[PDB]
Amino acid sequence: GTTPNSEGWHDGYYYSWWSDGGGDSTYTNNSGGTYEITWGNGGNLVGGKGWNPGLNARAIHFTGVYQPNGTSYLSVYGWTRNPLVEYYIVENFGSSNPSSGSTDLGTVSCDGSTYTLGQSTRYNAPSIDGTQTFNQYWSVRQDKRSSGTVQTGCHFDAWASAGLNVTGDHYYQIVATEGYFSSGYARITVADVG
Repeated sequence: GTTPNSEGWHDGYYYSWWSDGGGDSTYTNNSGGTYEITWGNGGNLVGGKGWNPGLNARAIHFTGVYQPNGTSYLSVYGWTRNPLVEYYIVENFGSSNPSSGSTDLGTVSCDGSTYTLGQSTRYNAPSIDGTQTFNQYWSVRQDKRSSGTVQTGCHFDAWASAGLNVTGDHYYQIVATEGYFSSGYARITVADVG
C-alpha cells in the first residue's frame, strides 16, 4: 500500500518523498532527524530528511542502516534555481554507479576519500519546476560508507574549480535514499554539525 508523495516539515527538518507508484513501499518520518524506507521491486523512488534552504557549505552528519538488494544510492541531494541544477554527493551505492553516464571532471579529496566528479544534462524531464532542462552535478565517493560527516563546501568548491556554476538560489538539501527497480531497506538519521 504505497505511501503517497509528500514534502514539507517534520520535527524541525525538511523532508521530501516521491515514487513513480510502481513499487510497493512505505516511507515513515521518525523522531527528530530520522526517517525509514522499506521498498519492493517495480519502480523508482527517492526520499529523505534535511534542510530548506540548502547552503553551499553545510557540515552534515548521517548514520544508520542501509541495505539495498540492487540499484540504489545514499547521497546528499538537492537543487538550485538560476541556474537549475540537481546535485548529488554520493556516499554509498548498490550494483551500479549512478554517475556512469556523465562527463568526467576529475577527482577531489574530501572527508577521507577521493571522490570522482561529473556533469550531465537532462532535457525536458521531471524536475522541481515541472518538465524542464537542467544540469546534474555529481561527486561520487570511492570508499563507500554508511555513516560519517560530509562537508558540502569541499564538493561545491571542487565543482566551481571545474568550471561549473554554484551561485544558484538553493531549494532543499537532504540526505536521500533512492531505489531503482530493486528492493531494499534503510533507516537513516541526519544532523547539522556545523
